[PDB]
Amino acid sequence: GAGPEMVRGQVFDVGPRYTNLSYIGEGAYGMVCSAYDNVNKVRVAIKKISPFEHQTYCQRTLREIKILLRFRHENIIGINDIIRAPTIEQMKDVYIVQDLMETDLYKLLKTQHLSNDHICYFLYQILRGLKYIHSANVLHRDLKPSNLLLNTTCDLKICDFGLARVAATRWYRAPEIMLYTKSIDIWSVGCILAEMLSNRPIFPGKHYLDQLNHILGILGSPSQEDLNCIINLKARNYLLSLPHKNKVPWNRLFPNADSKALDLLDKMLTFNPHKRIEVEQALAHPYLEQYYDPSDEPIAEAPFKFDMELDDLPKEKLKELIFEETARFQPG
Ligand SMILES: Fc1cccc(-c2cnoc2-c2c[nH]c3ncc(-c4ccncc4)cc23)c1F
Repeated sequence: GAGPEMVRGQVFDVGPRYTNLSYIGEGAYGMVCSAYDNVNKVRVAIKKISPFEHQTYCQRTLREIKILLRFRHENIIGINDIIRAPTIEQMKDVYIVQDLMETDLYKLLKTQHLSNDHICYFLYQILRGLKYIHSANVLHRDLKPSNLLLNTTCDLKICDFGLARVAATRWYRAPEIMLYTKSIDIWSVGCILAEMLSNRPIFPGKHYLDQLNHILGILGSPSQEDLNCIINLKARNYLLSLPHKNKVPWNRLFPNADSKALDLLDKMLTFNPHKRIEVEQALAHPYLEQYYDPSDEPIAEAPFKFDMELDDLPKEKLKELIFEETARFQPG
């Protein structure tokens, strides 16, 4: 008996099945480690989640588990296993086990220059994965390079469905969020495409006002139609108080980019969410012609829906629902 496993002064109780732990990353209420699975004889990714002190954290944990266990797609991360305590009174943490990928798009863009063919293939896989998510009437709401996992052969998977809802990181947030619909994910994909083209975030604001200023600095001052929606009074009056800003052509920001990539980028980074390109039209765009294949782009059989009103349930009821949902991965 070795006792419970530990990583950087905190318990990571995944043994005896998962051993030889190595720290990967950390979040506000969760740590990610790689581990050796002695059953499948392969290294896996394990996320420790400690959400029971807050109702919102419990909601996100339950939403992610239910969505990922239901979803089955090549470009979406699956859940292989879930570890938690034998009794609800002892359950203070939840460990989700997933495939261990090589890296993420955040790390790849920090150290590698991407060829147009690699940008095209990654964009294709993101939209193919998004086509499946959106067909299930689910919004990811937090697409960004760190949520895009890559294997050695350049295959891509979308992860982190904690903020997903039935129909976030500031730099990839759609202007209407700051001013939610399926179109908010297309914006985020637009921001990721622009980042793949230059290895730099296109709208790197320090705060929400600086974010809007970064967006207007490239798209130009918004029109009357762009602003007239169910917009926040302060945000509207602020945008109206700003001096005129000229639109910066895409070929001026990305002078060495493929003209087809910039035409698609234009349609994804449209201020008005109603005029923004939808996932099926984006896949069919001439930029993705080499990879577009509607015969091999699966969709969800039916739209996703939660049986209960998760927002209204007390954290103690959500703790019970998490215990019940994770019971199928327990022995017996
Ligand atoms: F729910 C889970 C369960 C296990 C891990 C995660 C998670 C959260 N953020 O990335 C991951 C990863 C899942 N599989 C992975 N494989 C590799 C990497 C990784 C990232 C950066 N450098 C190297 C490896 C991350 C993950 C997760 F969301």
